[PDB]
Amino acid sequence: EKLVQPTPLLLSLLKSAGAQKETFTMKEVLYHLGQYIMAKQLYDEKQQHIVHCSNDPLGELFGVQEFSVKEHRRIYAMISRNLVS
Ligand SMILES: CC(C)(C)C[C@@H]1N[C@@H](C(=O)Nc2ccc(C(N)=O)cc2)[C@H](c2cccc(Cl)c2F)[C@]12C(=O)Nc1cc(Cl)ccc12
Repeated sequence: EKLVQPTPLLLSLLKSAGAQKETFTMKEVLYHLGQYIMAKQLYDEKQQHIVHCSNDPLGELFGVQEFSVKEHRRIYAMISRNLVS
């Protein structure tokens, strides 16, 4: 029931992926980032479950060359870096 507010940088990525508003449930943020990841071809299905983002804006906001989509605690933390409230 908590609505979070992406920073301007993260918000721009979400909107490029099709997001329409300025605040979101965490589930919505994860959904739009999933769409962003697929749009930028950072993830290949049925391989190692790795997001490869070293050359993408996402890599900087998160701070990585890659991460596993199974590392959910880490992903929540990397998203949290990019929230206002
Ligand atoms: C990269 C794809 C697959 C397009 C989306 C990812 N699929 C979700 C996922 O967990 N995929 C997955 C795929 C395959 C297997 C397997 N074969 O064992 C296990 C897990 C993952 C996720 C869901 C819910 C909470 C979190 Cl924190 C999360 F990271 C997932 C998601 O739903 N959104 C999201 C956003 C970021 Cl930044 C990063 C990641 C996502």
